Amino acid sequence: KYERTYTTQANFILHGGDYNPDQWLDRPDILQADLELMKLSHTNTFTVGVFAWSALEPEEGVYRFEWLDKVFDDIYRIGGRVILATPSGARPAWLSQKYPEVLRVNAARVRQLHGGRHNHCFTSSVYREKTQHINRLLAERYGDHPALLMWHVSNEYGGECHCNLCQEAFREWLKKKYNHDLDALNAAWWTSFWSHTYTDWSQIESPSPIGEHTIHGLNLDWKRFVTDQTISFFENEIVPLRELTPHIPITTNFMADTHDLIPFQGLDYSKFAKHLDVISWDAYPAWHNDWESTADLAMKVGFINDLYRSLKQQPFLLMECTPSLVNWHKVNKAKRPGMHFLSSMQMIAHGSDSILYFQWRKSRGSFEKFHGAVVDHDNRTDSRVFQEVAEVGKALKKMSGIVGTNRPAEVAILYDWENNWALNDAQGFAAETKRYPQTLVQHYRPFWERDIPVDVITKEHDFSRYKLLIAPMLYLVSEETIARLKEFVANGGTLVMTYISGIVDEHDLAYLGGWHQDLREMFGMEPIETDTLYPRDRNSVHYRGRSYELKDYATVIKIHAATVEGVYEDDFYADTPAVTSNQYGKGQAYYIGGRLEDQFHRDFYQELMEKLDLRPVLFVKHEKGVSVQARQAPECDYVFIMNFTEEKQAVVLEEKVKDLFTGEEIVGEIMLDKYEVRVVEKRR
Amino acid sequence: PKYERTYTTQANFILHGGDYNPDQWLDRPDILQADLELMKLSHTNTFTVGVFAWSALEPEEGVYRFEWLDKVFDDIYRIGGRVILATPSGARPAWLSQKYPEVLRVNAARVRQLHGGRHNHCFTSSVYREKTQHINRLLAERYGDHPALLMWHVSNEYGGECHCNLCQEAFREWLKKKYNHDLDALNAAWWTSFWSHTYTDWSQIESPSPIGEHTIHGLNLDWKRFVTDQTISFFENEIVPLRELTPHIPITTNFMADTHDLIPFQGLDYSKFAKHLDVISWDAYPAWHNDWESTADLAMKVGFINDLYRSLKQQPFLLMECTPSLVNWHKVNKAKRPGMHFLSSMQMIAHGSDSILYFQWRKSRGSFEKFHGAVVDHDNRTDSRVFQEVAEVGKALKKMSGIVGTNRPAEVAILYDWENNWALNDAQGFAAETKRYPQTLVQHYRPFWERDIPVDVITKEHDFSRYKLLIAPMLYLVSEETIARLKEFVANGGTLVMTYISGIVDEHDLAYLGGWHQDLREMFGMEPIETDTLYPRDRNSVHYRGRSYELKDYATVIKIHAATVEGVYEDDFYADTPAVTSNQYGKGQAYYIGGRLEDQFHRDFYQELMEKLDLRPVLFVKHEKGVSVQARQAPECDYVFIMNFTEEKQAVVLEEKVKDLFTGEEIVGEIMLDKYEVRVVEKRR
Ligand SMILES: [Zn+2]
Ligand SMILES: [Zn+2]
Repeated sequence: KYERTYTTQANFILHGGDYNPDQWLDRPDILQADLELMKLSHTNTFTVGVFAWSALEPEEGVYRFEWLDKVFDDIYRIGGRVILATPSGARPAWLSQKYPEVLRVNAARVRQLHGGRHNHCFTSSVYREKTQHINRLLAERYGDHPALLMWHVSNEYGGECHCNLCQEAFREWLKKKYNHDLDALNAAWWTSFWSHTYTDWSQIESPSPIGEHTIHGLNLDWKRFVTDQTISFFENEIVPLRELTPHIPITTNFMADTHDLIPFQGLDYSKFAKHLDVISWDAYPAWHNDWESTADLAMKVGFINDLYRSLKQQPFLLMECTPSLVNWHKVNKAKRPGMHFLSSMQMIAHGSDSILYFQWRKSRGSFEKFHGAVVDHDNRTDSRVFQEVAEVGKALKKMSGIVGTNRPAEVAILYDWENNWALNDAQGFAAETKRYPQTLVQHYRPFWERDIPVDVITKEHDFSRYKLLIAPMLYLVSEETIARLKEFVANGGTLVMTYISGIVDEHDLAYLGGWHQDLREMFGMEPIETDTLYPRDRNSVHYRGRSYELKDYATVIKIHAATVEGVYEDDFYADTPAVTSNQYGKGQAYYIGGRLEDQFHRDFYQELMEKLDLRPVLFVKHEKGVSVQARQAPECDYVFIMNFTEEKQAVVLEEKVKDLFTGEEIVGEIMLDKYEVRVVEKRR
Repeated sequence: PKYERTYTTQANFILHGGDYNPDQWLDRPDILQADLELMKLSHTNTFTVGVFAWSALEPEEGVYRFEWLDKVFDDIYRIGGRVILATPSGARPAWLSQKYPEVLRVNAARVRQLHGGRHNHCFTSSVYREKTQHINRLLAERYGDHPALLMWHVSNEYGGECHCNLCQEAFREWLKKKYNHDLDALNAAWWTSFWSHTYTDWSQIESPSPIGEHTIHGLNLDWKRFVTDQTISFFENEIVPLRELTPHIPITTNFMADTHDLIPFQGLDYSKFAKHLDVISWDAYPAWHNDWESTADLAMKVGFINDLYRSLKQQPFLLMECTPSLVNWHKVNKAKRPGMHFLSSMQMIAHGSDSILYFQWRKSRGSFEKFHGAVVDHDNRTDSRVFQEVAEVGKALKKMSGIVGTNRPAEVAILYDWENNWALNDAQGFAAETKRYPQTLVQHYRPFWERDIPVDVITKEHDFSRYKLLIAPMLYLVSEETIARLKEFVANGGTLVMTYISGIVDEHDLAYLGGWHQDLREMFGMEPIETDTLYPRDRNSVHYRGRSYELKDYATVIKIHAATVEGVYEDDFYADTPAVTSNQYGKGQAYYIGGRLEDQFHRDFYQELMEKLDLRPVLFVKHEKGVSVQARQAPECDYVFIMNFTEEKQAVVLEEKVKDLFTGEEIVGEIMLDKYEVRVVEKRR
């Protein structure tokens, strides 16, 4: 099909980002300069009002919208658009002072004072009332303004409250979940252990470092409630948005948890996604760090992109990146010349219809005054950051055909938030080596190196759309999910699972009496022991004429109908099966019993690539470090050839294509400089 | 004026002794008797009494026990000694905490503390201000005219903060004064529009907190300033009766360094506190013989702090505390090796101290510091190596009374700023672990120490014009006013050196807008446009005077105007662009060093400045690295200390002849120094 699917009314790639004139109302000269600089930076879309509550309502019921009126008209006049934010991300001081109930109580049951941001009690009726009301005012005043493009609801939702109100909300939530049956809750959580059985709903409290933290069922269900109540707060926020502005798409900005760029762990975005119109996220890779290559980092970014793109199977919106550096890393090193362009192109390549920044103009003071922005304190255009921002903008202006385009994949990696939660909470294995999302990226690596399109999906997605489904460490899995995987393989799908998959149900309750019969039958084997190793421990697995290094985990395997593809070579399970395959119905299922070195995954997945005919959208010959990614329109392929190394790289096109920017025809060998990106069109 | 002596106390001798706590031994007249005899044998003469003696002075409220202290004053006087009398506010009795809980601190997390420890009173409480002032008054009434009384030791190691509602209100009143009750001004200064933090009533503003607001830099900064001010106010309150009843008695309080790298104490702005004291005094606990640096590097750090604290009031300072052996609270409590105590004491005198004072005289039998070093061990022996080396120091000091009150003018200044330290440390940016501001200053001190060139480490509260060479590294925060002073300084012939991450931010931690401040741009004939922050494994290099020098941590991209390019970067995207610049401005010169460069760079750079400006030691002595030569100057003569801070024999060469202050022997030419040996030498002017 390849039919374009737009997420906003914009038929151009958005460029710009967080704009905060509310910090400059006393500086009209700066405000005027902004418009001209926006034109010079080729930016067109600005996210306004994320923390402007005290600017909009300096005193309770006393409103000041005129500065905002003016910002709307001015941005419209230069041909810009506004992404309007609701301001719930930071309550005014007056509000905390008059309504203390909006201040959080943390898990150690300490009531917080006013300060910071993103930290309201998510249950408080007052904060729900106020936020919905100011949202209603905003939607009334600006809803049909021609500059408006999208709603940016709150900012970076996350965190928890453990106040009395929240305790009660949690009790009600549990009553709904377990159908008011305390026996069912007790059974699910296995509270007979350490005499924790609850005999009244009133007894149940959120987990705490000074209370109860030894009940996994309580811990998991608490995380679930935190997600549901967050989403509830959001719905309450958007009621006036849906009533008065049904024509305006709604998003909220997702995060990656620091360093490894893993999915945000504080909220189940797979559940949140269903409540949004378009997915948006905030990406802050620590480019040029000294513990990994540029390629590894880019590969991680690519993975997160494939995840947030896949949530709604439609273009996503990069809501935030820094055009230079951040303020809050251990080392706030700036992007090198070329790296900003490269990173931006990579966002487009994995499905983004925007390049948006935090921030437009560096705050003169306070916590993020040294966070990167388009415009430095010097107010110069004569700046490498500003110039490279302008170059990205000029490029995007030529890429409007890519807007709304999709990019189907034959390969999916299954990720599961609740599984991540339950696995991290589990007392077992080795705390420091569980590393679930990182492991997923290790299975992503061979496909990234081969430029094979991947979806990172959740159990909410249709499995059958794929030739290959990879589910590492699916430790927590429900019988429903199991049944769907069973169906997937039986109908012809290829399924790969690993060590520490299928241990536990959705209650974190161990599956009893051996492996679940469906898994045992699909895989033609079953795990009987997980061997957890110390850091210096090693094993190896011999596979296709090669011995591959094993660290961290091994699985003793009992064979039923399965073929043994590889074996362990040391320890008490030396020469026992380590890697298996099994024909099940029209499909196949592979078990990888140990954590093996990169080359193992290269060689193992190469076989499935050949067997299942997994190809890149457009083949490009290149060394490691060069990423080729594509987006597909009905009449053409758009292909990004990206040099994520600090060397020149020779690449080869086997087919003629057109440079998207210059029009130039191109085929054969070409040279990319360090961080160079070529964007090409190939006619279909 | 001409090198004239300036005496800080009535003593014409170098104080030797330290904290004396007979209040812990009142049931042991044998120990108190032995104390006096051993005081004679150790040649100690000055003792700090009463530092934690409140509970001994007022065992219950309104019930006093001064007789034991009377006998202490008389007894110490009898054997020819003096008393530094301390006020006891350093630790309140348990009855006081119990009856008046308002004196207990509320920490940053808003937890009320229980009674215990020390140094930890609420600095706002009217009750504690009144009780401490009153007992101070009883003390001055009773001992003020006693001949043994030498100096007041007000409280002990001031430090810490309180966040109780009393303190919140006092902070609010402080802020109203500072900003002229103008909430717009406060909100503008702190940039509170960011994250919707704008305050619409003074009652909303509270101190920063781990469970509240810790993301507003201006609030954090102003809170530290208020902590300093409120501490000083408490001090003034303490000393009211001391001024009334004993105006002729000098007042001090003991300062600290902050652990490991011996950096200036970070808890209080001493450049502000110094103005309130008659004399500066401080407590030195270097971790001698540690396994991570040479004895020479540590000694250099110590000398840096000495230069700082001497320079605060540009007069001799008083070493109030050091250990004659080991301490109790270090991760590794290693004792001084034989000779090291003598050496370190001499170093203290050489950089300006008119005292060698210990903590403590006699080891505590129990509690937290029962294993802290002291002159007298638990065995009460004079046979002790510690006792003997203390005695040797005493014997040496008795021959050194001519050094008392001598000063030591320097032609080189290093500018340090407490508020800059605060603001740079709190800032979100650069790299947390590599900012290392005070350490960096020590890096710039290093070549001058290695050349025995006298250095003042000054604050913006000082006359810049008195120096040839002013070194102000990483002056991230700086006011318009200080900038103007710098400008004048260079214009009238001053030579100024600044570095990366200097002049970024004003006194509100508000970023200077629109490029570098005009005055600085003009002065240096260049401007910084980008600060490159590097990862630990990252490296660069600067080519300068024909050599490559290694760069780590920070680089600065530089735009040239009138300035001469002296050195350039050699790698990364700013390769072959300027890293080191010089610029003539009016009668003076301004140098900018763009990157953080290895030791040898500073050696060569500053060597050139030393030749250029004719920077010399007071007396040249030829020696290898790790021998420190430092001097004090009298009208009639120079007193020169030649100190071997290495663990080996050391050949040293005097070109002019001098007289050994201990033996009278005239010496000249080569001299061998054994390990840790000091030579104290006199040269007639
Ligand atoms: Zn709550
Ligand atoms: Zn207080």
